[PDB]
Amino acid sequence: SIDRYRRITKLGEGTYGEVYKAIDTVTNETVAIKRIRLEHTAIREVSLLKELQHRNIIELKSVIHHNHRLHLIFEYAENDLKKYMDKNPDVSMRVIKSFLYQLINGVNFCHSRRCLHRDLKPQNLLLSVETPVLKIGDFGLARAFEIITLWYRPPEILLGSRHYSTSVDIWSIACIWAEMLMKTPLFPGDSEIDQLFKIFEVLGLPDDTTWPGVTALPDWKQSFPKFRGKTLKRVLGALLDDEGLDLLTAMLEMDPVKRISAKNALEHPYFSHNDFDP
Ligand SMILES: Nc1ncnc2c1ncn2[C@@H]1O[C@H](COP(=O)(O)O)[C@@H](O)[C@H]1O
Repeated sequence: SIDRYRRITKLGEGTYGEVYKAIDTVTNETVAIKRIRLEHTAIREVSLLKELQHRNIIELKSVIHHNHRLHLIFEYAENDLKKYMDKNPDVSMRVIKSFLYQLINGVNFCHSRRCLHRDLKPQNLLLSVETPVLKIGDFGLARAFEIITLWYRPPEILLGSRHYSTSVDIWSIACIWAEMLMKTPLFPGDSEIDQLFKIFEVLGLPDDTTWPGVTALPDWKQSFPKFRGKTLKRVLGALLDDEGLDLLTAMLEMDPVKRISAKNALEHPYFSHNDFDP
C-alpha cells in the first residue's frame, strides 16, 4: 500500500519512470519511490531483489503493485558519485580507493546470488552519510523489465553478443574507477562503433587469440583498423600505483571470460594494505 508514504516529492525522471523522495510514516525514515513504467513473473522477479541486503546495495524495501501501477520503494541516499566528483575535485586517493572497494564488494555480493546489474554508471552509485558509504542502486532492474550509457558498456555487448555475464559489471567498474582518477570518462564514445574505437585505441584490436570467438560476433568488422593500443599505463599509469594498474588491467580484459571476478578483485593485493575504508 502506497498510503504509508507522505510528503512525496518528485526528484526527477529516472530510467524506468518518475523518481520521488518520501517519508515512511511507519518508520519515520526517508525513502525513494520509483514508478516503474511497463507495457510490452515480473512482480516475482523484482520481489526476489528484496533478498539483496548488503551495506553497499540500495535496499529494495517494498514492491507495490496497485491499480495496475508498479512502484518500488528503495532506501534513500542523499548524494551520488557523479555529483560528488563534480563537487569534490580535490577528493583524496583514499576516498577513491574506498569507493572502489565498496563498489566491488556490493557487486560481488550480488554476483554471488546470481544477480547482474548490466547498467552500472556513476549516476546509480549513491552515497549515504567520515566517508560516505557507497550504495549501488538498481541491481537487477535492467533485466527484470543518451550517449552516457555507452561509456560503461563492455565490448562484447557493443559487438552484439546476446550473453550478458557477471563480466559486464566488472568492465563497468573499471570504467568508473578510471573516471574517478582521471575526472573524465575513460572511453567517451558517441556511438557503439565510436565506443569500440575508443576502447580499441587504448587496449588494441582483439583477435581470435586474445579473445577466442571475437571475429564471429555479430557486429565484428574484418575492416576494423589494426589498433595497437596506447596501453592503460600510458593513459593513467601516472594516477595509480603498480598494484592498482595490474587490477585495472585485469578488469579491462576485452574477452569477458578472462576478466577478473569481483571476488578475485577483492582478494587482489591492491586491497591488502589498510589504506582505505571498507
Ligand atoms: N535511492 C535513491 N535515493 C535518493 N535519490 C535517488 C535514488 N535513486 C535515484 N535518485 C535520484 O532520482 C533522480 C533520477 O535518478 P536516476 O535513475 O539516477 O536518473 C536523480 O535525481 C537521482 O539523484
